[PDB]
Amino acid sequence: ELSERGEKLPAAQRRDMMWICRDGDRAKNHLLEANLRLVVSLAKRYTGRGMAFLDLIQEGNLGLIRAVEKFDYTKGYKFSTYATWWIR
DNA sequence: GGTCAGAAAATCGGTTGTGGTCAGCTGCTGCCACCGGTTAACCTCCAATTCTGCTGCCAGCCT
Repeated sequence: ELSERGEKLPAAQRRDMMWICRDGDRAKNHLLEANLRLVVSLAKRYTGRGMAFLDLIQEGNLGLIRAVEKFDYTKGYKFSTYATWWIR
């Protein structure tokens, strides 16, 4: 929203701004790769009726991505209790 | 002890007249079918035989 209409060159400030932008996505990817086992453990109980196993796991992956989008830390709860709703 | 206007038939066709009649939407109004988002104690790794060709493998003369 700033570079849409305004141009500035602080070199160190722009470098650390891009550093924040990169490492936020690094953090998000690390969180998803941490909770993949939760996704698999939830999806292992729906097998045998209708769909395959890995389709269920990838749908749980989409639900986990949405839960990471919707997560809030100010209420102060364990992440798995919030993410189980979106995965299911 | 014969010719000419009128009357009386269907006949082909235009008027017409209204009497419904059916649909063609047209709101419209309620409703109902369908799609999307959301839920905050915790609990984080699966259910037989026959034949031909190919590749992987190990000793072993040769340099």
